[PDB]
Amino acid sequence: HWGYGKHNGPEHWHKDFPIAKGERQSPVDIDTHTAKYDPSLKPLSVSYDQATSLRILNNGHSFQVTFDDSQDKAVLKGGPLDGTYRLLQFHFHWGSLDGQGSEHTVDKKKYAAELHLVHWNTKYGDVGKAVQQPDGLAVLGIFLKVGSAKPGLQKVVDVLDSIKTEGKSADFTNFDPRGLLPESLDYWTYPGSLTTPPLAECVTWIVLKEPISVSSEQVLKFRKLNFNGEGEPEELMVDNWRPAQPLKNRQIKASFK
Ligand SMILES: C[C@]12CCc3c(ccc4cc(OS(N)(=O)=O)ccc34)[C@H]1CC[C@@H]2OS(N)(=O)=O
Ligand SMILES: [Zn+2]
Repeated sequence: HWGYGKHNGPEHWHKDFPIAKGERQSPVDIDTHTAKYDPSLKPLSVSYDQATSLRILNNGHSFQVTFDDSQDKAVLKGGPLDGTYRLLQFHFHWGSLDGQGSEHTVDKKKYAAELHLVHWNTKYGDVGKAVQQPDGLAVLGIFLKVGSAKPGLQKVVDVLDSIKTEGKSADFTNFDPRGLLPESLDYWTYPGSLTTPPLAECVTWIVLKEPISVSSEQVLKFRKLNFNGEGEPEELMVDNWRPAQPLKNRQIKASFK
């Protein structure tokens, strides 16, 4: 199956998932000089005070923290969105070196990692239905640069030892995702897709302008995770990012001048 290697990586995905060559694939390069300021865009509304994290999991291509989405506890609204979107999970993409790792780029600049907070539109009732809809998901994308440590990230970093290999999971309660947000909520937005298979074109992307800083010691801990399952040959989980895709007939809008 698919992965990020030489023989099963992103350039191969179209063979099993033909939508990989589709009209609204993600990620994309954000050209800051051709993005259009849109004054009709609302501020983002992020209501994460009641979030309930459940588990942390190595799924073989990333690690993810899952949330209880059986009620409107942690929701995203406003911005370009109509309706209420519930937080399902967050995960990261990162590189083998500090100069790469993000999926989106800004004027071709790559960041060391990218945080994705995945939300789904409650009018479709469950996330499985939402992924079949052009406005089913909203993913909030946050860039990571290497510099000062991010204290709100350390609890994630400290548990990664216990989910080193594919399929391992651990309890991960009482994590507050508000500790991961930058100071500003200025954003770009464009209609896009999931960046791993099934690559469905169901995502409103909201990409924040302001990156968060994390320390070299925090990101090095990401790079010690494993693609393989326990007892298999050891392949470090690095460079789990899809390269930028053609923008085609799409405009990127900015919430800020
Ligand atoms: C498990 C699923 C398929 C994949 C998937 C899902 C959710 C969020 C995802 C985020 C991803 O990453 S990203 N960079 O934000 O786009 C990549 C894949 C994602 C669910 C949605 C229901 C599918 O399950 S299913 N087909 O109904 O059985
Ligand atoms: Zn992602």
